[PDB]
Amino acid sequence: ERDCRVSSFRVKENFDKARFSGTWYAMAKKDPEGLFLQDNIVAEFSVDETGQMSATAKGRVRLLNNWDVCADMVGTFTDTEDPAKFKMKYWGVASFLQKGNDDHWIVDTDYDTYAVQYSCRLLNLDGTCADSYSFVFSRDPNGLPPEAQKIVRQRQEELCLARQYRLIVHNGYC
Ligand SMILES: CCCCCCCCCCCCCCCC(=O)O
Ligand SMILES: [Cl-]
Repeated sequence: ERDCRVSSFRVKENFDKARFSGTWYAMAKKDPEGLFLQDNIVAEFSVDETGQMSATAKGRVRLLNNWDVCADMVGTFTDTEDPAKFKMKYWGVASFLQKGNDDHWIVDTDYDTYAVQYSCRLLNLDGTCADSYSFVFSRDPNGLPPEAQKIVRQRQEELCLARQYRLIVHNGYC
């Protein structure tokens, strides 16, 4: 019944870059193929005088054969016609860390409590996503309040992802 076409997904109306700035803690993540960020994931968003948004991120990533490593990542966002949909160019401070360019959608936020992020890296031929990821962020590293949690689960469902998230732990690893 429900529409899982990416073109159908609602995003944050009149998204406000300035209100979104600051520290966000990742509480949950839906992983893409070849996942990168594992846990202890903390993002820092900024915006400059030109209205350009950027971010940094810290997190554990496990390179294969079980090598752990606290990644330090950088992101810069190019605006689109939709104030909540961006193109994110990202890279690591270390050259060998993953780089690329993903869609970056702010699906919902209230700025001071919760945020839901979404990226489809590759579409199916029917408009659904073939390879997606999503972060749920909290301003409080101890988690969301119940009201926010309930809103977020709804958004997760609307993205057709609700069954596919895992919790992100924060234990000072970085
Ligand atoms: C959306 C994450 C926070 C955005 C902050 C950008 C900092 C670099 C972003 C790195 C993108 C790589 C994370 C997607 C890959 C993954 O986690 O599986
Ligand atoms: Cl579920």
